[PDB]
Amino acid sequence: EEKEILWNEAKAFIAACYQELGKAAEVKDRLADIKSEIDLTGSYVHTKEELEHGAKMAWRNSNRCIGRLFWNSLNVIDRRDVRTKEEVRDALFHHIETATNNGKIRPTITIFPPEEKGEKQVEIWNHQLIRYAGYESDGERIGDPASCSLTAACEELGWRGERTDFDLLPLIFRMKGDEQPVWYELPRSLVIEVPITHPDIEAFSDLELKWYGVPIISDMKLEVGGIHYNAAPFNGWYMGTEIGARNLADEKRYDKLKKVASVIGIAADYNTDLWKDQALVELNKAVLHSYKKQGVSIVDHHTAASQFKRFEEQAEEAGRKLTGDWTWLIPPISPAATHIFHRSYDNSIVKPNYFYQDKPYE
Amino acid sequence: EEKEILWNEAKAFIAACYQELGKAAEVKDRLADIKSEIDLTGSYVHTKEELEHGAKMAWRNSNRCIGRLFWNSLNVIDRRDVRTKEEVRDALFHHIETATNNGKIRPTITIFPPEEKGEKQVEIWNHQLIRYAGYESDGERIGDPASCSLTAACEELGWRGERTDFDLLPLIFRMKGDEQPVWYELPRSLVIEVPITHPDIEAFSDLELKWYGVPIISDMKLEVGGIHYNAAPFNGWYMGTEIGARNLADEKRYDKLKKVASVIGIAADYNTDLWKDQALVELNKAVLHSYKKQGVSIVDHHTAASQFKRFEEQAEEAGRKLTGDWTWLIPPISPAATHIFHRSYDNSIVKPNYFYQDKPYE
Ligand code: HEM
Ligand code: HEM
Ligand SMILES: Nc1ccc2ccc(CCNCc3cccc(F)c3)cc2n1
Ligand SMILES: Nc1ccc2ccc(CCNCc3cccc(F)c3)cc2n1
Ligand SMILES: C[C@H](O)[C@H](O)[C@H]1CNc2nc(N)[nH]c(=O)c2N1
Ligand SMILES: C[C@H](O)[C@H](O)[C@H]1CNc2nc(N)[nH]c(=O)c2N1
Ligand SMILES: [Cl-]
Ligand SMILES: [Cl-]
Repeated sequence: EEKEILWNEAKAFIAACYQELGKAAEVKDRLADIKSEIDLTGSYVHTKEELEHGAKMAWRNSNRCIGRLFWNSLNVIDRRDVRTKEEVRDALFHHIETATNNGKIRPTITIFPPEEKGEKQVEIWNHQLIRYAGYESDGERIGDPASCSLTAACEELGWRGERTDFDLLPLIFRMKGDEQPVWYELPRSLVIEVPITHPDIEAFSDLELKWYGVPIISDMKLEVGGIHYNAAPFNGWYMGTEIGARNLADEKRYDKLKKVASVIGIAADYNTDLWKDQALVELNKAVLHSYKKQGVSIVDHHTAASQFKRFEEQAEEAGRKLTGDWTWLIPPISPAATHIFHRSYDNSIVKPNYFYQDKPYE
Repeated sequence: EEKEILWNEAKAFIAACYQELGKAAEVKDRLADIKSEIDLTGSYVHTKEELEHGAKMAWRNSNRCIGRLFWNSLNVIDRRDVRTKEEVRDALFHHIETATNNGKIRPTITIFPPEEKGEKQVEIWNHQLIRYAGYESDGERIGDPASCSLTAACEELGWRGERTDFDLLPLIFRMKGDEQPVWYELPRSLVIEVPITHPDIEAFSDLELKWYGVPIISDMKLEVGGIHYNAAPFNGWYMGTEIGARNLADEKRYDKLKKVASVIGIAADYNTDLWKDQALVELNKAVLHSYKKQGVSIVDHHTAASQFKRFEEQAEEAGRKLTGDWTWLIPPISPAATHIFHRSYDNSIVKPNYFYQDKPYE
């Protein structure tokens, strides 16, 4: 059944891909080559053009993503040539550097060799290339709780964190044939971080909050025409609410709202005072202000929604069906102030696309 | 097919209703009476006990309602005896009075005679018993845009609004046999209104905002055991966000956010300043403060979500499946600060329940 799934997915992808690229006349012959390659080898190899456009289509089909307007400008790096862990490490180092671009973030994806028989060539353990460690023991909570299990796994492998609230996790990945992953400490010269200050409230720096500049998600599987790219880290730039309304605000994350309320000088005693809401707004204002001040790309949820509206309009004009996940598209701050809140979206899964996969730790 | 639908729905309701009331031994005999009544008359008549508990179950099954913890304390008024429009008018007047309760709102439902052959005995045109008129002509927008079509229909019937932003619509309903509805101006002594002031910002009263005290929804159909109560107005108390985040804030409603920003002294020029978010918070703080100050019941979205959590816990303990609409349960202000945002709900329709029905105007 494996092979038929591959062949059926391949036909659908190549057709649609070549239609979009104005290469419709080449479909018939290309499908022939693929069909032979599948019978003879068990799989097929994408051209540079198919891979690039495939990763772009996958972004375009990501139902939960509000930033999809810019799907066609994705920078695709083909690293299907890597064979050694040093090559993987250097490819990951390069991705961080070129995506960061001194603060003017370039949306980028680096694509490593795909699974063969469901056998991974490269297996990346990090959720994001840059992420903070988390610790929990005897009631003592330090760092990012969302990283607790990966942190513990890294410390099994010889690594040790300084146990600040902002320890950078090392890169950690496993090569085909090795039983254990290797880990590499991040060169700090590659990592841009932003200290959180407030435009009007000087005391906000007493919180000593900061966040990293570029979210580089590295544990999702890119699927293109039946081929499973389990290792393909990608990045955009942040929407402010991701940091201010969730990462720093969630009770199961950094849980900073009570401390925010204190430094902005409001009581945190009564629900009817809406102190959490007010604290959320000021923290989110601080996040946008700080990134802007440092010259690191970021977008606010209002602008992002306006861009997404243009994505919707572009889709209808191009004659493509629009898919989306309403529950993820609405921002966690003032959702009813965006157009997204006031319409519905079809949540059907279209491929190419990015998917969750099981964690090798846990 | 009509009759079988009635009989099948009746069996399910009476069984569940009598189980909950500890009257399980009475089901068999009651179903017999009903079955005969249906064959002979084409319908059946609920006991006072069935009607009361039926309306409570219907509230309990309302997927979109965050206030369901208090389902069992609903005050049920049986007005299946009414036959004249004066009786309907006086029943509606009484509902407003007893529900308002001098500000200490009592959740109440008044139940009028049900449809017979799908033929309505009483047909209420108002969306809510107390609601503001809306006008639109030659670019001139006045009042509540959501009331524009009903307002125009009322003005066809001899009524005329003063064209303030807060004209009270008259009660308007039609009796079986009449071709046109009648309308009755609301006695102002029955209507509690709350002027919107801010706890810290004196200039907020320059906006001259106000809202009515009690939301009494009067255009939904109550369905209980196959019986269609198309006329059954009900009320709770407001959650603040309904007024501050939607009614006064939506661009297609009162659209007050730019004026709010001005009186609270912030610029409304840049998305990155998050001025809409800040204006939303202050407006919502003002709404809660004002209602509290006037001694009119209201709940904030944080308290309401905490109550809903207890509803969830109560359901599991009672062995009842929980249903809900995530998209409606999350508040439009700081939704991620509530537990609701972080779990999922089954949106299956369970009866008894309240349903939309077609507008007789439009
Ligand atoms: C260019 C800037 C971008 C912005 C502002 C943006 C914005 C967002 C946001 C806010 C989320 C929700 C994340 C969460 O709540 O955890 C999201 C989800 C997502 N975005 Fe984007 N995005 C961008 C670029 C990209 C790129 C380049 C890709 C991949 C090529 C991508 C694919 C996705 C995917 C797959 C998800 C869902 C992740 C999940 O289900 O956990 N986005 N995006
Ligand atoms: C006791 C105070 C109550 C509170 C605070 C409350 C809260 C809410 C809120 C905030 C909504 C969303 C409304 C919207 O966004 O338009 C809602 C919807 C609803 N509530 Fe409640 N509610 C209460 C009592 C009741 C009662 C007494 C009933 C009926 C017996 C009821 C039935 C419903 C229904 C049917 C909806 C959905 C309306 C629709 O789909 O348009 N609620 N509730
Ligand atoms: N700005 C962007 C762009 C692309 C993105 C793609 C994926 C995600 C998901 C981030 N994962 C959040 C998360 C993952 C695991 C645990 C946890 F608490 C939180 C965010 C993006 N954010
Ligand atoms: N506090 C409560 C309690 C019960 C409720 C039941 C229904 C509704 C729905 C209110 N209808 C909103 C609406 C209806 C029609 C047009 C429009 F713009 C807005 C609100 C409740 N609010
Ligand atoms: C299209 C979407 O379903 C619509 O805007 C809904 C979203 N969630 C909501 N939730 C509540 N409580 N009230 C509403 O009017 C809406 N509107
Ligand atoms: C249970 C629920 O689906 C979950 O909390 C979702 C809701 N919507 C979301 N939306 C975004 N953008 N990010 C999230 O992490 C979530 N969490
Ligand atoms: Cl993140
Ligand atoms: Cl309302």
